[PDB]
Amino acid sequence: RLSVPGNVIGKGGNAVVYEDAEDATKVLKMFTTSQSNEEVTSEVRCFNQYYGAGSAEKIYGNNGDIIGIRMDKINGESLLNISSLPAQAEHAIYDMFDRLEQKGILFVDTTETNVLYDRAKNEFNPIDISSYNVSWSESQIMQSYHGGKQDLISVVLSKI
Ligand SMILES: Nc1ncnc2c1ncn2[C@@H]1O[C@H](COP(=O)(O)OP(=O)(O)NP(=O)(O)O)[C@@H](O)[C@H]1O
Ligand SMILES: [Mg+2]
Ligand SMILES: [Mg+2]
Ligand SMILES: [Mg+2]
Repeated sequence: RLSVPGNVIGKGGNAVVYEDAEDATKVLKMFTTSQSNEEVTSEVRCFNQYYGAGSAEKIYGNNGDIIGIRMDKINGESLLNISSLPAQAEHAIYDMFDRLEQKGILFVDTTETNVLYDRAKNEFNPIDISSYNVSWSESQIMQSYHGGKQDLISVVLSKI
């Protein structure tokens, strides 16, 4: 088939992520479990909203089914593996939420495996981005968003 995999970077319960062997700035997130079209579309849309146009695009099979996402390789080390951070990292995690929120994103999955720390730049970058939205009452979303944001901040601050 068309997309060419490099090394496996990692995986989760939804996908295996390969380097794109044809573009060193990209990764191929290939779904191992069924995703709804809306799920994938929002994931891609959010990644582009935060990282800019052309940051993410869907990968299709020859039958027109969504089978994955080709997206920017995000720089940095997983917070899951970090056991020490500089005092400046506190300002870095704050800045990340500020940036998301300024793009209209209320980051849902605020787990330590979903952000990377770029130590040279002192930047945290989110990997998989989805947003709370009204379709969840407003008051419930705010509580749930608050909880996640403060949890992730706690993870960071405790390494300082
Ligand atoms: N755009 C990216 N750039 C660099 N690494 C990535 C990128 N996307 C995913 N990864 C890596 O691939 C691993 C797995 O990604 P992913 O499929 O999103 O599973 P997960 O979110 O960590 N676990 P799960 O909650 O079960 O889906 C991550 O831990 C990252 O290391
Ligand atoms: Mg078809
Ligand atoms: Mg740990
Ligand atoms: Mg993920």
